[PDB]
Amino acid sequence: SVELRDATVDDLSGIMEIYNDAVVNTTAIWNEVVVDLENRKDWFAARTSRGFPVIVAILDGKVAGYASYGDWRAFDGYRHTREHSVYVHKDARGHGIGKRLMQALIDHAGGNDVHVLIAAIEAENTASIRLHESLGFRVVGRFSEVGTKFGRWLDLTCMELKL
Amino acid sequence: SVELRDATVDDLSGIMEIYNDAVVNTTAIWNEVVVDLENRKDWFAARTSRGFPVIVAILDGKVAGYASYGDWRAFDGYRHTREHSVYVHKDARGHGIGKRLMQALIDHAGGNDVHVLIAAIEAENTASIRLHESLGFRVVGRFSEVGTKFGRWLDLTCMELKL
Repeated sequence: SVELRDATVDDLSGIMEIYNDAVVNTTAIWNEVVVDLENRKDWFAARTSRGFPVIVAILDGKVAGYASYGDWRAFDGYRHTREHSVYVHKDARGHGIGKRLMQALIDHAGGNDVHVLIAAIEAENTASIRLHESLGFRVVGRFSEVGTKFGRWLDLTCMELKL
Repeated sequence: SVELRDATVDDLSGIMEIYNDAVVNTTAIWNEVVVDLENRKDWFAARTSRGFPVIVAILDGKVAGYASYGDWRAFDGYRHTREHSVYVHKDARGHGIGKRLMQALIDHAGGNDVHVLIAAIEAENTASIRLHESLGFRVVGRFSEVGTKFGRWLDLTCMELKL
């Protein structure tokens, strides 16, 4: 049984764990520096201030996933465009948590004057691309070797969903 | 004749004028925020610190255009990817200033450990698209209605140049 709800500062340690795991063992985050609670508290506050959602998926009283969206491009002209992110705990995959989280964001976006959702996915992450496509996202394009991690060049596949 | 060189604080008011003009009558900048001298000063100080170039084209003793690049995506993993912008003064068009400014940016980037240059062009700006193509940029994709200005939705065509 999984329940999604708005996150609170109390959920930050569980969100941090998921975040730091992606930083170390995935290409979902293009950064190699783990953050501390204070860093996630600032991140959480920044989202709250802008009215951006932060949703957690609760499994066994623990945070098994989280999702949020925010600026895609920092310009007033993009007011109606937001870039979303969805993360599922390494030990909670295969339960459909990912799709429920993304759907939760789509629903919030649609009611938050959001016209377009943008996804920045590591090009080789087939699971993520298929998840987005299953939700109506369309492939915009693939940027070649724009990122680097694990000592290798990474491509960025962007997708869009008009609301 | 036109000549290109590094911008100094003394070129900031001229740069400001070109920037503000773009904000007022074009889709080159997605917002309606007119900037003052202090803004350009901070902007100029931040780029100088990051080692990002600020090149101006001088014609008839005045700034006939300027160019620069900075972060594309504010993340450590994108350290070798930069987004550039080139602006030609409205009264100095048709002098090949645009191409020369972009070439200068490409040259600087090639010696600044930049692997990819990214162009974010308003979709209908065919002239800009062609200018980038003449310099080797290739289309990645086009985002639909991700921006708004002048009361209408704008599309964003992104292009890339691998160095």
